[PDB]
Amino acid sequence: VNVKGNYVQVYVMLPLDAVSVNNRFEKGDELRAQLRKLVEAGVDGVMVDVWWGLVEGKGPKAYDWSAYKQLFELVQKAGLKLQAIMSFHQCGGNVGDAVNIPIPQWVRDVGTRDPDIFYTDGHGTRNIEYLTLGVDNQPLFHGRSAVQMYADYMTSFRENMKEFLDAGVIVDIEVGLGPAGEMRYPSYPQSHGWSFPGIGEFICYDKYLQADFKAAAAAVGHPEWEFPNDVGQYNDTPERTQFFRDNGTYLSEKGRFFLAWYSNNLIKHGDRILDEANKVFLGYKVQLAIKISGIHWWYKVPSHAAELTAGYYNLHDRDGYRTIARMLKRHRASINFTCAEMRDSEQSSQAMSAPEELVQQVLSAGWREGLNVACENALPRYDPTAYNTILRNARPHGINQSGPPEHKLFGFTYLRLSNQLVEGQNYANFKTFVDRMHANLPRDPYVDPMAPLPRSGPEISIEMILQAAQPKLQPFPFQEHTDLPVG
Ligand SMILES: OC[C@H]1NC[C@H](O)[C@@H](O)[C@@H]1O[C@H]1O[C@H](CO)[C@@H](O)[C@H](O)[C@H]1O
Repeated sequence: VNVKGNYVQVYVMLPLDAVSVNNRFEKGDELRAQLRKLVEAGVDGVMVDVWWGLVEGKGPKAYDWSAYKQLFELVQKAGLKLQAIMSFHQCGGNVGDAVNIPIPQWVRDVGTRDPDIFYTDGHGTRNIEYLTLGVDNQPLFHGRSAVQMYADYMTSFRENMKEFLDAGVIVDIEVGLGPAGEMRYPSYPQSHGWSFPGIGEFICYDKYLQADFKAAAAAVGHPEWEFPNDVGQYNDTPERTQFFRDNGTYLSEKGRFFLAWYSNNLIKHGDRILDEANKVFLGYKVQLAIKISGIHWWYKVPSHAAELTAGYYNLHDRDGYRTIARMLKRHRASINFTCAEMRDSEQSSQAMSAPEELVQQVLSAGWREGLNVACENALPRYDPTAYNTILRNARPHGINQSGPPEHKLFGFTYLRLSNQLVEGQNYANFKTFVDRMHANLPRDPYVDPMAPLPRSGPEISIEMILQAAQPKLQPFPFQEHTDLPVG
């Protein structure tokens, strides 16, 4: 009997403005006090947004790392590990978001003469939270492309934070690839005309993506093809549209081409930025991760409409997450997925929502491609049931008494630290959750050591990535309930 191989690391997300909207570290005493409560609970580490808009706010290459170094020093002195998100996106900007941190003003200024640097919907609405993947390789930003700006930021981060890396404080680099840091399109703009559980919209109308589609359509002998026009609008349901309805045009040749194109572009966006990240962090003992958004609504209907509009080309017979996983493989990148706290019975009937099955599909895809998989909770939860659902997903086959289980999450990150979390009943529930994730063992500061990051393997074509889509395989079997609940 040795249950050590069952331990799952638990990280906690810091507050969104751990660093102030003015790029100052102003909450040091309050955070130290909260971190003491996390250390008392046995937490392995914390996660924090490293906001592009704060650090490179002045101008190109004018990186101001002062506040972040203060924060990282505080985390180190607390004996906690650190997952750093390269947050190339806007924080907040919805009603009524308390914390609002845009991308750098000088980047946005380029959009005054070139508004097509932003993902754009079919109404022409520009989303200012992130730069279109369409401009990844366009030298529009005082001579740099978007990918070059991302690479340069990560390089400056590595150089400035080298002591924290070498000391084993920073153990994970999560590469932001879209809105909210997630590798997706902004298909569900909650403050600009989407409400849950709308199907969302395709956000591929920027002129760069239009030109790319035109070139792609021409290469297969269909210069006449255009984006689907029978797709309805953000707050529709699938049967409101000819495209997404059961037996709809999403199944057609044109529909398939478009959906492959839209989803492949996200895959290529991830691959090219991860290649850069891998070069930056080469030889450091860190995990590189991407975040996949949890689009659980409409998972139960044939079109998987909300997944499709977010950029996940996922159907009953097409595994739209295992393609992503296959692209990650060469980089030795991990999947960070959400919804690990949700039960299907917690969702409204009308949303046709299947978070449990979606989690199961994404985890199984990752594991079949040999990846490390970690999770977050999607929504704030403080109750034993939410923790017991996380536990189930953390060890789907339960505990192995003599050695490592067959499948397990590499890590779990809790959203998010606040004063509410670390007091009263919420805290008692959380501490017990951490014990159970650790298989009732104490915190192991040596757990899950990372080898020096090797260089990405050979680039593989999109055709090679897409061999992972079919045949769609059944997920690995998950226990209905955890064998090590909180109580
Ligand atoms: O962690 C990414 C996102 N996961 C799904 C949740 O429902 C989102 O709230 C979450 O995004 C939020 O937190 C991250 C991490 O701090 C931040 O980068 C996003 O901007 C924020 O919206």
